[PDB]
Amino acid sequence: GSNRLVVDEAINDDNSVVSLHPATMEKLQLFRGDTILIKGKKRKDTVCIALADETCEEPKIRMNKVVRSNLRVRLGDVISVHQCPDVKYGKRVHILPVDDNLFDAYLKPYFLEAYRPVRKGDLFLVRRSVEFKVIETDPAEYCVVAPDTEIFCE
Repeated sequence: GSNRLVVDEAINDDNSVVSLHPATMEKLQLFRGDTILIKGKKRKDTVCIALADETCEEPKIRMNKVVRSNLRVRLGDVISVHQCPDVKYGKRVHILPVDDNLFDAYLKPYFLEAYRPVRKGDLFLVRRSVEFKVIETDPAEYCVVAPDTEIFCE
């Protein structure tokens, strides 16, 4: 059908997850847990994991604040989504602590077996809680974090 969706508040705060009514999912030929590149404003864009959600309105998409900012979109704006099958797991992900191993007393937990999707330039949070700017990825665009991925930053 249409690939444009009206932004809405998320109940789940996982910075890697957006939610879509299950009709919307199937109209876009998405499966639970797939990876979609959602296009935002100022030509920003991110990769997320798509969960189905009966509480989400069809012409909408539930996404948390960390995503919103990464897409620079307010509650009530209009994103577009895309199938992103070309993604593979990662090798070198560089993560600069924005606010300025104890580095990995926050970061290793957040990525442990989580298999989270990363895009060059994202900002994200880990619960005290810290923000992190992925300033380097191995495919230079987007990559997932397998248990053999290198988080070679403080």
